[PDB]
Amino acid sequence: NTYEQINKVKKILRKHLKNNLIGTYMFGSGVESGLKPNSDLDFLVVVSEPLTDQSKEILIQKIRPISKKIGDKSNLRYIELTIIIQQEMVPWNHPPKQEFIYGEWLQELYEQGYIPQKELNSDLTIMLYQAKRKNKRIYGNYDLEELLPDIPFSDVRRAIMDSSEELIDNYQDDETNSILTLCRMILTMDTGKIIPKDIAGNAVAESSPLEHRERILLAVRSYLGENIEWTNENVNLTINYLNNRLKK
Ligand SMILES: Nc1ncnc2c1ncn2[C@@H]1O[C@H](COP(=O)(O)OP(=O)(O)OP(=O)(O)O)[C@@H](O)[C@H]1O
Ligand SMILES: CN[C@@H]1[C@H](O)[C@H](NC)[C@H]2O[C@@]3(O)C(=O)C[C@@H](C)O[C@H]3O[C@@H]2[C@H]1O
Ligand SMILES: [Mg+2]
Ligand SMILES: [Mg+2]
Ligand code: NA
Repeated sequence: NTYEQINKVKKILRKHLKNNLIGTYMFGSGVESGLKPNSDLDFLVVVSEPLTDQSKEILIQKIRPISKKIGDKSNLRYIELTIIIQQEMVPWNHPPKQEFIYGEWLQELYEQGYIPQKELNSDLTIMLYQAKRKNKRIYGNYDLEELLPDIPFSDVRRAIMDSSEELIDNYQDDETNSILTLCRMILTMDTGKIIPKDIAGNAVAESSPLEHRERILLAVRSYLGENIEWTNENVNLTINYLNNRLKK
Protein backbone atom coordinates (compact mmCIF):
# COMPACT_ATOMS: atom_id res chain seq x y z
CA ASN A 1 0.00 0.00 0.00
CA THR A 2 1.16 3.55 -0.72
CA TYR A 3 -0.44 5.08 2.38
CA GLU A 4 1.25 2.25 4.31
CA GLN A 5 4.77 3.49 3.53
CA ILE A 6 4.02 7.09 4.53
CA ASN A 7 2.63 5.88 7.85
CA LYS A 8 5.77 3.75 8.28
CA VAL A 9 8.05 6.67 7.39
CA LYS A 10 6.27 8.80 10.00
CA LYS A 11 6.96 6.23 12.73
CA ILE A 12 10.66 5.86 11.89
CA LEU A 13 11.27 9.61 12.05
CA ARG A 14 9.22 10.08 15.22
CA LYS A 15 10.68 7.18 17.24
CA HIS A 16 14.31 7.85 16.32
CA LEU A 17 14.61 11.63 16.09
CA LYS A 18 12.42 11.83 19.24
CA ASN A 19 12.04 15.41 20.56
CA ASN A 20 14.58 16.63 17.99
CA LEU A 21 11.90 16.37 15.28
CA ILE A 22 10.02 19.62 14.65
CA GLY A 23 7.87 18.47 11.73
CA THR A 24 7.62 16.10 8.76
CA TYR A 25 6.12 17.23 5.46
CA MET A 26 5.68 15.79 1.97
CA PHE A 27 5.93 17.65 -1.30
CA GLY A 28 6.13 16.45 -4.90
CA SER A 29 3.59 14.32 -6.75
CA GLY A 30 1.85 13.38 -3.50
CA VAL A 31 0.59 16.83 -2.55
CA GLU A 32 0.44 18.63 -5.90
CA SER A 33 0.00 16.41 -8.97
CA GLY A 34 -1.06 12.75 -8.89
CA LEU A 35 1.18 9.76 -8.28
CA LYS A 36 2.22 8.44 -11.69
CA PRO A 37 3.16 4.75 -12.11
CA ASN A 38 6.84 5.22 -11.17
CA SER A 39 6.56 8.28 -8.93
CA ASP A 40 8.33 8.67 -5.58
CA LEU A 41 7.52 9.80 -2.04
CA ASP A 42 9.21 13.14 -1.34
CA PHE A 43 9.57 14.15 2.32
CA LEU A 44 11.02 17.30 3.86
CA VAL A 45 12.05 16.98 7.51
CA VAL A 46 12.75 19.90 9.85
CA VAL A 47 14.76 19.29 13.03
CA SER A 48 16.22 21.49 15.77
CA GLU A 49 19.80 20.29 16.33
CA PRO A 50 22.30 18.72 13.90
CA LEU A 51 22.33 14.94 13.58
CA THR A 52 25.38 12.83 14.37
CA ASP A 53 27.15 10.33 12.13
CA GLN A 54 25.64 7.42 14.07
CA SER A 55 22.14 8.93 13.95
CA LYS A 56 22.23 9.36 10.16
CA GLU A 57 23.17 5.72 9.54
CA ILE A 58 20.21 4.66 11.70
CA LEU A 59 17.84 6.39 9.28
CA ILE A 60 19.58 4.89 6.24
CA GLN A 61 19.24 1.44 7.79
CA LYS A 62 15.67 1.97 9.03
CA ILE A 63 14.37 3.58 5.83
CA ARG A 64 16.00 1.03 3.49
CA PRO A 65 13.64 -1.93 4.18
CA ILE A 66 10.51 0.08 3.28
CA SER A 67 11.74 1.96 0.19
CA LYS A 68 11.64 0.58 -3.33
CA LYS A 69 15.04 -0.07 -4.91
CA ILE A 70 16.08 0.73 -8.47
CA GLY A 71 15.42 -2.32 -10.66
CA ASP A 72 12.49 -3.77 -8.69
CA LYS A 73 9.20 -5.13 -9.94
CA SER A 74 7.77 -4.03 -6.62
CA ASN A 75 4.63 -2.49 -5.15
CA LEU A 76 6.69 -0.10 -3.01
CA ARG A 77 7.72 3.39 -4.08
CA TYR A 78 11.00 5.27 -3.92
CA ILE A 79 11.38 7.07 -0.59
CA GLU A 80 13.21 10.40 -0.73
CA LEU A 81 14.06 12.08 2.58
CA THR A 82 15.68 15.49 3.07
CA ILE A 83 16.43 16.89 6.53
CA ILE A 84 16.97 20.60 7.21
CA ILE A 85 17.74 22.44 10.45
CA GLN A 86 15.23 25.16 11.31
CA GLN A 87 17.93 27.46 12.71
CA GLU A 88 20.17 27.04 9.65
CA MET A 89 17.53 28.60 7.37
CA VAL A 90 17.38 32.14 8.80
CA PRO A 91 18.64 34.55 7.54
CA TRP A 92 17.84 33.06 4.14
CA ASN A 93 20.91 32.21 2.06
CA HIS A 94 21.39 30.53 -1.29
CA PRO A 95 22.42 27.81 -1.40
CA PRO A 96 20.91 26.65 1.90
CA LYS A 97 22.39 24.18 4.38
CA GLN A 98 21.29 20.56 3.89
CA GLU A 99 21.72 18.23 6.85
CA PHE A 100 20.77 14.81 5.45
CA ILE A 101 19.56 13.10 2.27
CA TYR A 102 18.08 9.69 1.50
CA GLY A 103 18.24 8.93 -2.20
CA GLU A 104 17.89 5.57 -3.94
CA TRP A 105 20.44 6.83 -6.48
CA LEU A 106 22.86 6.97 -3.52
CA GLN A 107 22.10 3.38 -2.49
CA GLU A 108 25.33 1.85 -3.81
CA LEU A 109 27.07 4.42 -1.59
CA TYR A 110 24.93 3.80 1.50
CA GLU A 111 26.08 0.18 1.26
CA GLN A 112 29.75 1.25 1.18
CA GLY A 113 29.37 3.24 4.41
CA TYR A 114 28.61 6.65 2.91
CA ILE A 115 26.93 8.97 5.43
CA PRO A 116 25.79 12.32 3.98
CA GLN A 117 27.32 15.26 5.85
CA LYS A 118 26.23 18.88 6.21
CA GLU A 119 26.56 20.24 2.67
CA LEU A 120 25.20 23.05 0.53
CA ASN A 121 22.59 22.36 -2.14
CA SER A 122 21.19 24.80 -4.69
CA ASP A 123 18.53 22.24 -5.64
CA LEU A 124 17.20 22.43 -2.08
CA THR A 125 16.04 25.99 -2.79
CA ILE A 126 13.75 24.67 -5.53
CA MET A 127 12.57 21.88 -3.21
CA LEU A 128 11.85 24.36 -0.42
CA TYR A 129 10.22 26.89 -2.75
CA GLN A 130 7.61 24.40 -3.97
CA ALA A 131 7.27 22.65 -0.60
CA LYS A 132 6.38 25.93 1.13
CA ARG A 133 3.82 26.65 -1.61
CA LYS A 134 2.04 23.31 -1.21
CA ASN A 135 2.75 20.27 0.94
CA LYS A 136 1.22 17.74 3.33
CA ARG A 137 2.04 18.01 7.02
CA ILE A 138 2.24 14.40 8.19
CA TYR A 139 3.79 15.24 11.59
CA GLY A 140 4.52 18.38 13.59
CA ASN A 141 2.93 21.08 15.71
CA TYR A 142 3.54 23.67 12.97
CA ASP A 143 3.07 24.13 9.24
CA LEU A 144 6.11 24.34 6.99
CA GLU A 145 5.00 27.85 5.99
CA GLU A 146 5.68 28.76 9.64
CA LEU A 147 9.12 27.11 9.81
CA LEU A 148 10.73 28.72 6.73
CA PRO A 149 11.35 32.28 5.57
CA ASP A 150 9.88 33.50 2.31
CA ILE A 151 12.31 32.35 -0.39
CA PRO A 152 12.74 35.01 -3.11
CA PHE A 153 12.16 33.93 -6.69
CA SER A 154 15.56 35.33 -7.70
CA ASP A 155 17.28 32.59 -5.69
CA VAL A 156 15.00 30.04 -7.36
CA ARG A 157 16.39 31.13 -10.74
CA ARG A 158 19.91 30.81 -9.34
CA ALA A 159 19.02 27.33 -8.09
CA ILE A 160 17.65 26.39 -11.51
CA MET A 161 20.78 27.53 -13.34
CA ASP A 162 23.17 26.04 -10.77
CA SER A 163 21.37 22.69 -10.49
CA SER A 164 21.12 22.56 -14.29
CA GLU A 165 24.79 21.64 -14.72
CA GLU A 166 24.50 18.54 -12.53
CA LEU A 167 21.44 17.30 -14.43
CA ILE A 168 22.74 17.78 -17.98
CA ASP A 169 25.94 15.94 -17.02
CA ASN A 170 23.99 12.96 -15.63
CA TYR A 171 20.99 12.14 -17.84
CA GLN A 172 22.33 8.63 -18.52
CA ASP A 173 19.92 6.07 -17.03
CA ASP A 174 17.60 8.95 -16.08
CA GLU A 175 16.61 10.19 -19.53
CA THR A 176 12.87 10.54 -18.87
CA ASN A 177 13.24 12.60 -15.70
CA SER A 178 16.15 14.69 -17.01
CA ILE A 179 14.18 15.78 -20.08
CA LEU A 180 11.10 16.77 -18.09
CA THR A 181 12.98 18.57 -15.31
CA LEU A 182 14.72 20.67 -17.97
CA CYS A 183 11.24 21.41 -19.34
CA ARG A 184 10.15 22.34 -15.80
CA MET A 185 13.21 24.58 -15.43
CA ILE A 186 12.49 26.39 -18.71
CA LEU A 187 8.92 27.16 -17.65
CA THR A 188 9.64 28.10 -14.02
CA MET A 189 12.25 30.55 -15.32
CA ASP A 190 9.61 32.18 -17.54
CA THR A 191 6.20 31.42 -15.99
CA GLY A 192 6.94 31.43 -12.25
CA LYS A 193 4.83 28.53 -11.01
CA ILE A 194 5.93 24.90 -10.64
CA ILE A 195 4.27 22.50 -13.07
CA PRO A 196 3.80 18.71 -12.96
CA LYS A 197 6.25 16.83 -15.14
CA ASP A 198 3.72 15.71 -17.77
CA ILE A 199 2.18 19.14 -18.37
CA ALA A 200 5.55 20.91 -18.40
CA GLY A 201 6.78 18.36 -20.93
CA ASN A 202 3.75 18.76 -23.19
CA ALA A 203 4.11 22.56 -23.02
CA VAL A 204 7.80 22.76 -23.93
CA ALA A 205 7.38 20.06 -26.59
CA GLU A 206 4.94 22.01 -28.78
CA SER A 207 7.29 24.99 -28.27
CA SER A 208 10.27 23.03 -29.63
CA PRO A 209 11.51 21.77 -33.01
CA LEU A 210 10.00 18.54 -34.28
CA GLU A 211 13.05 16.35 -33.61
CA HIS A 212 13.05 17.49 -29.98
CA ARG A 213 9.27 17.77 -29.67
CA GLU A 214 8.94 14.04 -30.38
CA ARG A 215 11.60 13.04 -27.84
CA ILE A 216 10.00 15.27 -25.20
CA LEU A 217 6.56 13.84 -25.96
CA LEU A 218 8.25 10.43 -25.79
CA ALA A 219 9.34 11.23 -22.23
CA VAL A 220 5.87 12.50 -21.29
CA ARG A 221 4.50 9.03 -22.01
CA SER A 222 7.33 7.29 -20.13
CA TYR A 223 6.54 9.47 -17.11
CA LEU A 224 3.04 8.04 -17.50
CA GLY A 225 2.22 4.37 -18.08
CA GLU A 226 4.29 3.81 -21.22
CA ASN A 227 7.39 1.60 -21.20
CA ILE A 228 9.75 3.71 -23.29
CA GLU A 229 13.28 2.48 -24.08
CA TRP A 230 15.84 5.17 -24.95
CA THR A 231 18.41 2.80 -26.47
CA ASN A 232 18.46 4.16 -30.04
CA GLU A 233 17.00 7.66 -29.61
CA ASN A 234 20.05 9.83 -28.77
CA VAL A 235 18.68 11.90 -25.89
CA ASN A 236 21.90 13.96 -25.91
CA LEU A 237 20.67 16.04 -28.86
CA THR A 238 17.48 16.99 -27.00
CA ILE A 239 18.95 17.75 -23.57
CA ASN A 240 21.55 19.94 -25.31
CA TYR A 241 18.67 21.81 -26.95
CA LEU A 242 16.76 22.14 -23.68
CA ASN A 243 20.04 23.21 -22.07
CA ASN A 244 20.76 26.01 -24.54
CA ARG A 245 17.12 27.10 -24.45
CA LEU A 246 17.43 27.29 -20.66
CA LYS A 247 20.90 28.85 -20.94
CA LYS A 248 19.36 31.68 -22.98
N1 LIG B 1 11.62 24.06 -12.23
C1 LIG B 1 11.54 23.01 -11.41
N2 LIG B 1 10.33 22.65 -10.93
C2 LIG B 1 10.25 21.61 -10.10
N3 LIG B 1 11.23 20.83 -9.64
C3 LIG B 1 12.41 21.20 -10.13
C4 LIG B 1 12.65 22.25 -11.00
N4 LIG B 1 14.01 22.34 -11.30
C5 LIG B 1 14.54 21.37 -10.61
N5 LIG B 1 13.64 20.63 -9.88
C6 LIG B 1 13.94 19.49 -9.02
O1 LIG B 1 13.29 18.35 -9.55
C7 LIG B 1 12.94 17.45 -8.47
C8 LIG B 1 11.47 17.12 -8.54
O2 LIG B 1 11.20 16.03 -7.64
P1 LIG B 1 10.60 14.65 -8.21
O3 LIG B 1 11.57 13.95 -9.08
O4 LIG B 1 10.07 13.85 -7.02
O5 LIG B 1 9.33 15.15 -9.03
P2 LIG B 1 7.77 15.03 -8.78
O6 LIG B 1 7.07 16.31 -9.04
O7 LIG B 1 7.58 14.40 -7.40
O8 LIG B 1 7.36 13.91 -9.85
P3 LIG B 1 7.49 12.33 -9.81
O9 LIG B 1 8.00 12.00 -8.40
O10 LIG B 1 6.18 11.70 -10.12
O11 LIG B 1 8.59 11.96 -10.82
C9 LIG B 1 13.39 18.14 -7.18
O12 LIG B 1 14.66 17.66 -6.77
C10 LIG B 1 13.45 19.62 -7.59
O13 LIG B 1 14.38 20.35 -6.80
C1 LIG C 1 16.76 15.66 -5.11
N1 LIG C 1 16.19 15.39 -6.42
C2 LIG C 1 16.33 14.00 -6.86
C3 LIG C 1 17.53 13.94 -7.81
O1 LIG C 1 17.33 14.84 -8.89
C4 LIG C 1 17.72 12.53 -8.35
N2 LIG C 1 18.86 12.53 -9.28
C5 LIG C 1 20.11 12.97 -8.66
C6 LIG C 1 16.44 12.04 -9.03
O2 LIG C 1 16.63 10.69 -9.48
C7 LIG C 1 15.45 10.12 -10.02
O3 LIG C 1 15.14 10.76 -11.21
C8 LIG C 1 15.74 8.62 -10.23
O4 LIG C 1 15.81 8.09 -11.32
C9 LIG C 1 15.89 7.85 -8.95
C10 LIG C 1 14.73 8.13 -8.02
C11 LIG C 1 14.91 7.57 -6.64
O5 LIG C 1 14.59 9.56 -7.88
C12 LIG C 1 14.26 10.26 -9.06
O6 LIG C 1 14.11 11.60 -8.68
C13 LIG C 1 15.29 12.10 -8.04
C14 LIG C 1 15.06 13.52 -7.56
O7 LIG C 1 13.97 13.56 -6.65
MG1 LIG D 1 7.38 12.64 -5.95
MG1 LIG E 1 11.69 11.80 -8.17
NA1 NA F 1 15.49 4.76 -13.11
